[PDB]
Amino acid sequence: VNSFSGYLKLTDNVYIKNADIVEEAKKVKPTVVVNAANVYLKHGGGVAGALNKATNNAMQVESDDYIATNGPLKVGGSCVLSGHNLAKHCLHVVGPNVNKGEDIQLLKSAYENFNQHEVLLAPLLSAGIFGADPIHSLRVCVDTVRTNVYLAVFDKNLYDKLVSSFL
Ligand SMILES: O=C(O)COc1ccccc1
Repeated sequence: VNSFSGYLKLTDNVYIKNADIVEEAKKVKPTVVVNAANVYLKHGGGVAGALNKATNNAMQVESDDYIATNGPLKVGGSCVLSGHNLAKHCLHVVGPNVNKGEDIQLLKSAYENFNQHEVLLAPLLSAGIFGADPIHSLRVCVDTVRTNVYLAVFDKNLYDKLVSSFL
């Protein structure tokens, strides 16, 4: 049993809800919240800007020190950092940004990072401001992630479309 409430069950392991991932993290304090990161961990907007704002910029301060030490992530890669006031840990995952020309085949690699964690609160990777088709992102999630994932969809309209179109 876990703390997640009000999710629709899509599969054995994938669950979905219309929710503000920031508000959901604050309420649940999950072991892992996923950030929709970029390779530079520059948390300007979308999920990353909202998560970082909720940490009062502590996420960006930690991220800048991580990049200064390690250099940028790979598209499709991840790193584990603090979850600050939102979660135990933040898994920063870089999905391909279609609005930068990145290969959408990298979306499967991105979601494979989730399998290193038994339970996660996450957004749909490469969805929203990253420019991918969210219906596609949900299909790759379902077909890739084997661990238990709780998906927070920001757009209420999009949530209903994702549910109503799900195979
Ligand atoms: O709903 C999400 O989580 C990402 O996709 C969006 C679609 C429309 C507007 C904002 C986000």
